[PDB]
Amino acid sequence: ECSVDIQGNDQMQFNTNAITVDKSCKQFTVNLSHPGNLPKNVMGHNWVLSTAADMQGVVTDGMASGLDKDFLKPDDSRVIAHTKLIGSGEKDSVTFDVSKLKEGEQFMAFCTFPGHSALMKGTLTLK
Ligand SMILES: [Cu+2]
Repeated sequence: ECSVDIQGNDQMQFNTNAITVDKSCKQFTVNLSHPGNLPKNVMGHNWVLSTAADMQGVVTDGMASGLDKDFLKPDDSRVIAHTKLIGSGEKDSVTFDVSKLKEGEQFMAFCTFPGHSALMKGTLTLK
């Protein structure tokens, strides 16, 4: 129980707004998929993890980075883990070390495609 399957869809939502990572896990894996019909340049989604304090800067700088950079500032030290940006019918996975998390803190998981984090934002918590 050290992975989660996340979908981002044409309605600009992930399937979850709260991810729990079992603290017995040494690594955690997010398997993102896009069950919609819309292409990456219209309704692209990524899955990006940061602290709550860093989310807004990652989102804003991501928009400024452009589609060709997956709407994610390259080499952003604030990004704990992230997938690539995907469109309809694609999938992407990322694994990260659970040592990057700590109990008692709600981390933020979000998409940086412009506008999406109005809905595509939620918490991740080690329990
Ligand atoms: Cu998105």
